[PDB]
Amino acid sequence: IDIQQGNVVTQDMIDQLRPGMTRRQVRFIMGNPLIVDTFHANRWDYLYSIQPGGGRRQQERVSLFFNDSDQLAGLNGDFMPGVSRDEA
Amino acid sequence: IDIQQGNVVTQDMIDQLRPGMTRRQVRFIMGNPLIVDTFHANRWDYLYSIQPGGGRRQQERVSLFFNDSDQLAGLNGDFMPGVSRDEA
Repeated sequence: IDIQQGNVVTQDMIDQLRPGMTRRQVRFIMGNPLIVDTFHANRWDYLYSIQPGGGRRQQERVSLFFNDSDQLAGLNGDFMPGVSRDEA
Repeated sequence: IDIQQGNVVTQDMIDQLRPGMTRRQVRFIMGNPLIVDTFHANRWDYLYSIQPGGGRRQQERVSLFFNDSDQLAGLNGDFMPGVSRDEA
C-alpha cells in the first residue's frame, strides 16, 4: 500500500532514459513530472582530445550544462560507456 | 595539424567533473570554454522508488534537465555508480 495507483517511478524506468530524448519520450517512460520549472541555463562547449597528441582533426565535442544555481547539471558528448543512467 | 599550446582538453579533465560543480570549478579543471550559450531550460522533478514495495518515506529524488532543443541533457539524483563522467 502507501502509494497510490499510478505514481510509482522505478529505477528501471530511470535506466531507460537516454540523452537526446524529447519531453514526450520521457513522459512515456517516466509518467507526468511531479514538479516542472523553467529558468535561464548556460551551456559550455569544448573540443577535447582522446589519446593526447592526435591532432586537430581527431578532436571530439563535449557540452556542459549549468542549472539555475549555476551548478553543473549535464554532460553532452560521445563517451559510450554503455549508458545506464546519465549521472548525478 | 598540431594543436596550439594551452587549450588541450583531455579525457582525464572530463573525468574529474562532478555534478554540482560551479562554473569556477569547471573553469579550473577544463580551462576557458570554447563557446558559451544561454537559453531557457526546463527541469522535471520526480520521486522514485529504489525497490518494489518501498513506501512513501523510502522514495528518493531525481531531476531531469532539458536543453534548448527540448532534449534530455542532464540528470540529477543519487545513484553513486562511482561517477567517472556524466553520461552522454
